[PDB]
Amino acid sequence: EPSLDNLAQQDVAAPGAPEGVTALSDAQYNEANKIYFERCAGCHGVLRKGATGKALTPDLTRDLGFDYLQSFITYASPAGMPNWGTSGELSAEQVDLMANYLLLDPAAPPEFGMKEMRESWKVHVAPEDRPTQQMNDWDLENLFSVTLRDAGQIALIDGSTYEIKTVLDTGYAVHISRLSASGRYLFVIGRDGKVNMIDLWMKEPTTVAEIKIGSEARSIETSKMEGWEDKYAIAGAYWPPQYVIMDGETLEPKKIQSTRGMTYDEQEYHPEPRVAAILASHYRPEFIVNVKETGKILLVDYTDLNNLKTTEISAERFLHDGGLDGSHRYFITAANARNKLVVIDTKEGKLVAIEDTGGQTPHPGRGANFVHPTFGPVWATSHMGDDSVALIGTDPEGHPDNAWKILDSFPALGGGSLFIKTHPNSQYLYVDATLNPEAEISGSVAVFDIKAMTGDGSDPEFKTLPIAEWAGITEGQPRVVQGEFNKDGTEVWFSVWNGKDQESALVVVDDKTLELKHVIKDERLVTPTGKFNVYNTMTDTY
Amino acid sequence: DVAAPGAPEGVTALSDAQYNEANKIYFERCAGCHGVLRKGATGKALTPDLTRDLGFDYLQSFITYASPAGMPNWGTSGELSAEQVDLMANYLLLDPAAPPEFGMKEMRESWKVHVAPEDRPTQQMNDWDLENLFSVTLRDAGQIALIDGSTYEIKTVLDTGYAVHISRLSASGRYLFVIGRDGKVNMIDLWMKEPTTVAEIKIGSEARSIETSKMEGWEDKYAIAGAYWPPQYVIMDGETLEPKKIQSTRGMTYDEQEYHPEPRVAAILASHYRPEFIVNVKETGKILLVDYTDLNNLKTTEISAERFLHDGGLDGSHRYFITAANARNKLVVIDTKEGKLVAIEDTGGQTPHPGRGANFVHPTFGPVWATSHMGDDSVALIGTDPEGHPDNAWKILDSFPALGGGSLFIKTHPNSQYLYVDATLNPEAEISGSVAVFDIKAMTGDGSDPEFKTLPIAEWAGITEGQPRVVQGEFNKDGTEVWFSVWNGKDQESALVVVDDKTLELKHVIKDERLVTPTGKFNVYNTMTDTY
Ligand code: DHE
Ligand code: DHE
Ligand code: HEM
Ligand code: HEM
Repeated sequence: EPSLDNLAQQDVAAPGAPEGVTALSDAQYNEANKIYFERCAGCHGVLRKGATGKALTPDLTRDLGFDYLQSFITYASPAGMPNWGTSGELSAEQVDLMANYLLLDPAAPPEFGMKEMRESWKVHVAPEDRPTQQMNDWDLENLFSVTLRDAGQIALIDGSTYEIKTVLDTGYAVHISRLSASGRYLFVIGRDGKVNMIDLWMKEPTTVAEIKIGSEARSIETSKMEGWEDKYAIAGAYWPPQYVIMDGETLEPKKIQSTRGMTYDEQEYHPEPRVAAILASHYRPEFIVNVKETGKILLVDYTDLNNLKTTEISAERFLHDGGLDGSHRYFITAANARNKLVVIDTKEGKLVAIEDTGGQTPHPGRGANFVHPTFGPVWATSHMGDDSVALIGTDPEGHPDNAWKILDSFPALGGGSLFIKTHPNSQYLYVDATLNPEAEISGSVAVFDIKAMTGDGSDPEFKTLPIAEWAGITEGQPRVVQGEFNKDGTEVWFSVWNGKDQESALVVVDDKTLELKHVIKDERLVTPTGKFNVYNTMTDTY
Repeated sequence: DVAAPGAPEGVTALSDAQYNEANKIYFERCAGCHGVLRKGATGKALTPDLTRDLGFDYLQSFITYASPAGMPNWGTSGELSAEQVDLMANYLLLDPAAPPEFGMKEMRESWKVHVAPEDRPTQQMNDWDLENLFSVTLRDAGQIALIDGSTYEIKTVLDTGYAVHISRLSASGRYLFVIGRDGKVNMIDLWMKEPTTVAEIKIGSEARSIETSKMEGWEDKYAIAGAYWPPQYVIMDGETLEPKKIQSTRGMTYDEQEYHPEPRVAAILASHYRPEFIVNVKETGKILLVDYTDLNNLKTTEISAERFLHDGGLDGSHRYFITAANARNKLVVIDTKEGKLVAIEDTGGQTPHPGRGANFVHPTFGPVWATSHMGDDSVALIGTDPEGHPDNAWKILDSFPALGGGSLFIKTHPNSQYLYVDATLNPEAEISGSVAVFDIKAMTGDGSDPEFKTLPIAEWAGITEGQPRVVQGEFNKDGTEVWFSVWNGKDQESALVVVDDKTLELKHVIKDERLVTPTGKFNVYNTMTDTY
């Protein structure tokens, strides 16, 4: 569940206390408010309307009373509520503050529309003043854009020499980097809703435009339909619940759409549907937008923004991440809280199937496409809740009997996995275990030989790569996360994510031998997490 | 009951009891003009940031005394006692109460199928001329009267939702749908020996519109209803009224692209070119073309138009939707075949209110669609023929006066040479009780104001008690006779007046003790075919 710390840093005036409630001073309220958005709003919602956790609105809390709230916040619950008090995570004083805060009127966060976006919109280098051709001698397609999380920066690293070409400041922790279809523009989205556009053709690449699109955001994508290269970029926010279509060269906000609506199943109004993953169709000039809480997938046609055509597909609640199959026609996405994979046909714009993975909390990232020796084309995902890896058939025409069925499920290193990865030129399938409590596991990666798979019910064995050990890092609990290949698919990189004041690293593995190749360590390499190779990102190769 | 909000510095707090008391008075009485979220609509915005600056006494006065601009005298009229006034004045200084939602669970609890489809007639069992029947709203009585179009006899009086706003017919002409302003929907089977409500459902708190599927091949398939609150539309099964799909209209205004928490659904029409419903969303200025061929993979086209969309109608060919963005004095034109905005024109008048409008062939201009105005006495014509009259297409070709301001409906029929215009809301009794009639064939469009004949409808009905207001002309199946309602108070005398279209003379006056506050009238044939 998300931490909405940028919303937390918002200062609000303390509301008055109604009948039977004690009032908090502006200082007490604000202290409690920051805690709420940083630690509770992810599960309970910004508006306290509920998401993973129950609703905590005044009408409900005032009936429960101070003592009930105080105890629950203190001791937690087995159902999922954390023991803030007994764990020592929150002081006795803060627990009381939270209990009081919950009895008061919810702080209504501000909206953020066109006026607000335009005020934050800054074009540093006008399109006219930009290069007409690449002015640096870098191999752009083999460049890696790495998130230096806590430092609010990104590093551009050379894919063949491993030289850190440049470290750029964005102002706040970014979540991901995405590339325009031409590979010229790099877009980074900050957790604070800040979008930075970087021109990779300049002698010294730098931000040529920036804009804010909300208070909390995690996703962005570029137009990838042939004929629409560099035309648009779209960003989605957690708060306010909306997505925004922007000009692909200036970041000028063109269209803002609210995601507030009815849940697909119960058809009950939901005031806070967060935008999760956003992908771009290769079959139609459309963006694919996941709306989490309502369980809807939107196919947004960008050929006409005034007479806007959209297809709202009823899927499954708690949609998060996902990716396209090998042919780029089908979108496969995880409804994580419900252990389901939803398959969408982007050519026809319809729901194809919804399958239970048999695992707990699938989290594929964009997933991994490969041709299984016996099953044919499949897409794979690992899970956060357990050690299982599941395969789903993705070839309706060639292997009709295997299409959209979970063909196999087998264990990898352990629970806490976040990313699975492969490349068309590789015969290996890499699976991490980032969130595993055991250091030996979270610092390692499991590797399966695809060519050795038989799908005869037996569990395929895997090799364990001690990534953290190879990096020479033992201080703190380094967590290895996300494999990402170079342009050729001959080398795969992993982040050895350590604390802000600890030593981190990036480990390059030779895909053909599964041996350590190179370790990147540098003082500026603070909390490296997501890494994105320009070529693989712009072409959706995974 | 809602949770009472805390009071800021200077603002007095209200007990949970007090607040809930003031909240109910507001939602029942004031919400309609000021908006359920106090954002304002047909009244000023009463949000905290504005009210607090005004102060207690300022609010307290406006509540008790009122004003000429539209605010009623709640205190002096005795509608609200002294205490209630002070309660409301303080309530307005507090944060707005979150109104109740009404989703699937709520609709299904109100859904009742009285006669299942399999238990209904397989053919017409009564001997009525269904196509010539008129469904008349008996406003304050919460009933509708079904009246014979040729004999003028009340065939039956049915109990429905309170103050039905409109009647709409399924494309086959079999099912009659009515929607009360309370969100209550009644479905009536006209094939039964004695037609009656076969299914009912409630779709919200406040509603005004309903329509049936009219694309060839989709007859009787679906019905759609729109609400003012909550801001949403619902697609229902056309035979059982089962709620199938609910869509919220909350979203960004088309122009400033700011979030609006209360965009009311106004007029809803059905496309004849694609299997879609045409939905006007007032406050955001958007027109939605909702494709009903697949409710799970829902395709919609959201057209940015102009704010304050209200009513409108299709042109003669049924391809173009012309609607009034009333508060901005504009007519928005949509091409339902291509699914896009074609034009936006100012009428030159104040507050266009066409109803579904009037289509006719102007002697010089060719095909046109007309609208009268609530704010002034003008009638404006817009060309509707891009193919045969390209130079006249989507341009206001002429504007001339009728009886006076306060007009609500303009009407004609393909077999008539006359254009009827009412003046329902005119303050002068002589005017509100009459109708202006223009001879289409005598129009030259040379800039001179066409002369009209005045029909003393109320006088013909023999009603002088109260100030009866004549409203909405509606033709019979053949377009040989036109009906008007002589709308008087609930305890006053009302009537329906039938005029012979060819001679412009009184044909018949319908009076009956059961005919209470008659307003909307809808001929079955003309409504199911969109003939206007
Ligand atoms: C919506 C969303 C996407 C899809 C983006 C897209 O389609 O463009 C995404 C992708 C991602 C991807 C994309 C990978 C890819 O290959 O596409 C990465 C690397 C990533 C690293 C992390 N994410 Fe992510 N992430 C969230 C949201 C999301 N993450 C959360 O809400 C969550 C669970 C909690 C939070 O407060 O943000 C969360 C925490 C994390 C981390 O802690 C990670 C491991 C480290 C970090 O930098 O914060 N997220
Ligand atoms: C949204 C809307 C429609 C379009 C329906 C559709 O497309 O299916 C409509 C149509 C209509 C039509 C449709 C006529 C037609 O020929 O299509 C009629 C007769 C009608 C009788 C009235 N309407 Fe109406 N009406 C409103 C709303 C609407 N009216 C209001 O908001 C308003 C201004 C205030 C209110 O309190 O409702 C209002 C007052 C009135 C009246 O006072 C009328 C004259 C009497 C009554 O019965 O309440 N409205
Ligand atoms: C942040 C410090 C935080 C607060 C505050 C909070 C409060 C809270 C209360 C008062 C309850 C009781 C509600 C009821 O009606 O019984 C409750 C319940 C649940 N919570 Fe919570 N909660 C805080 C944080 C979090 C976080 C970070 C999560 C998600 C990982 C979460 C989840 C839940 C869940 C689940 C419940 C449901 C009921 C149960 O039996 O657990 N909360 N929370
Ligand atoms: C419901 C019981 C009710 C209350 C309460 C109320 C209050 C109110 C105030 C305090 C104003 C002043 C606003 C300002 O900014 O100065 C005001 C103004 C208008 N109202 Fe109202 N109002 C209530 C009910 C109604 C109803 C039912 C209507 C619709 C007939 C209505 C309309 C208006 C209008 C119009 C105004 C605008 C200012 C003017 O001079 O009229 N109100 N109201």
